[PDB]
Amino acid sequence: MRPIHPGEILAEELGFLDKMSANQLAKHLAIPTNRVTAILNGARSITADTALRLAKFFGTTPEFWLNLQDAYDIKMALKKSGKKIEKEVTPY
Amino acid sequence: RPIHPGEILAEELGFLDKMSANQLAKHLAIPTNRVTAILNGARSITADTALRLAKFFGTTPEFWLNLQDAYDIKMALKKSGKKIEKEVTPYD
Amino acid sequence: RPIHPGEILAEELGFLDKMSANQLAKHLAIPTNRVTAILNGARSITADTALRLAKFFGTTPEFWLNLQDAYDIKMALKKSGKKIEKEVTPYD
Amino acid sequence: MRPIHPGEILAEELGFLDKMSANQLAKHLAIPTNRVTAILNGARSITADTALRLAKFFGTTPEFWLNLQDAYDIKMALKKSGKKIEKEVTPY
Repeated sequence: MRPIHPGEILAEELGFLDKMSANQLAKHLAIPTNRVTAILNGARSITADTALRLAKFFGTTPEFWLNLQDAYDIKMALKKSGKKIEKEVTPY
Repeated sequence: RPIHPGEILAEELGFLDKMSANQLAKHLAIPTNRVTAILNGARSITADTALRLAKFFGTTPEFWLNLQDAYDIKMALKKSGKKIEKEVTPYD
Repeated sequence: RPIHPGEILAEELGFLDKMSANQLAKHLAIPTNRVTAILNGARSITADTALRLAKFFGTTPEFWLNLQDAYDIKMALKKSGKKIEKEVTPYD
Repeated sequence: MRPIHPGEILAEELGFLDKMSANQLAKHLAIPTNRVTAILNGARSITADTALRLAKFFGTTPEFWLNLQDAYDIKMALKKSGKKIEKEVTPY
């Protein structure tokens, strides 16, 4: 399957919560609206700090959010270098 | 206890006829400086690195990224844990 | 720094929807008491356990036994390191 | 390949070193002759303490000797429970 940026999933969640805006979330998380918008647009990653804030707000684990980022990063890395890694890296 | 993934990598390397960072860097096809930085816990493991470690050590890429996440979370908690607990309003 | 393999196992478990020792014990088909002891660093990982972890986590069994060995070596050095250095004559 | 008990390899090494006896090695390592004999006969395992002593005497790493034990343990575990583990353990 295609890479799913965490911002995609975050957007879906916001929508379910009475169509919560980027500004609303930013205030709830106490972070710049720019940071939320960037994540929603897939222009920035979820850091550990953001994961902790999201976890506290949504009542999830921070691991959940970082694993979403990992999944996306892995798929992006596979698209960019997957084949080259198969040819380069010695299977021990 | 915050364990950097580089610490685990170092332990595993010790069982491969005491493999050096330079030798591992060759197997993974990445700069020696990147491997050394990771071993010293001065640099994080990216998805690209995780994929190469997975191929080399016969693991999943998630196994390594998970260790990085766990470390990142503990460092973030140490730095901003109390701040986040105070600033963030649980949606509930 | 002596890292018990149970510490690494615990970190990895945190990313599987916060899996409990009992749940993992079911997946590995071993007693919960054995998993708990390992997590608490009160019991060593045997080859049998290493094989089940390898299957479950998608790693090699050596990956886990290596971590156990590294821990065992450091504990042995702490306990008898100076004694061994004094008592043992290098063949050379 | 069949399981190779470390004692088998130890025996071969002793033979090369002017047909060194169990007693001779035991004195060199400062351990009971019984312990050496038991290892040679495949009746006892190489512990971390023994690995450290062997490493100092033969000029190897302790990891080398423990990895020999691991290899043997894994193959023995596969013979005893390999099939059952394949049927029991959930591949995650």
